[PDB]
Amino acid sequence: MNIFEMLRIDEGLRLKIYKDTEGYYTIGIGHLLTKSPSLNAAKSELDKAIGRNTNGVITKDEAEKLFNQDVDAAVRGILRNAKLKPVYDSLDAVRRAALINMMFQMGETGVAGFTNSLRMLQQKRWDEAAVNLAKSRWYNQTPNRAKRVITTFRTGTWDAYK
Ligand SMILES: [Cl-]
Ligand SMILES: [Cl-]
Repeated sequence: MNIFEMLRIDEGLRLKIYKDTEGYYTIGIGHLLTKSPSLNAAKSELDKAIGRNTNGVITKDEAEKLFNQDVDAAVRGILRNAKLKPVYDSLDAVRRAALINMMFQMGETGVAGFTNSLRMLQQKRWDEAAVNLAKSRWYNQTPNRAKRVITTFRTGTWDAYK
């Protein structure tokens, strides 16, 4: 197991524009297009991303390509952040993947608000962090996924993905 397989499981794969759990236009493997309620705006963003007139539909290869870029950007987003980097650096390889998944799902900003849980993760207080992470809109809104990530932080293994 790895980051890619992990998120592929969490986000699925769709080749046609769709609305995510928050109702935003997305495509591929959790690739957010826009927070705009406009579909045309979504189509436009999609075409811009792909480099062609897609008409709201892409190929598997294209999805994969967005996905690789998005994973890469997430990691970089972490590394570029002064508050995130240190956390990320203190962790083992499995736990890091947990951190990248949250980052992918929620962006720098969302991740930002877990300051307290982050401190705990940094101190290696596993069970406490798991408890703190659970006290969040994030857990209340996407419980099954949240549970998978949380277990991952808690145990340092991939058991929730097996
Ligand atoms: Cl893009
Ligand atoms: Cl969920």
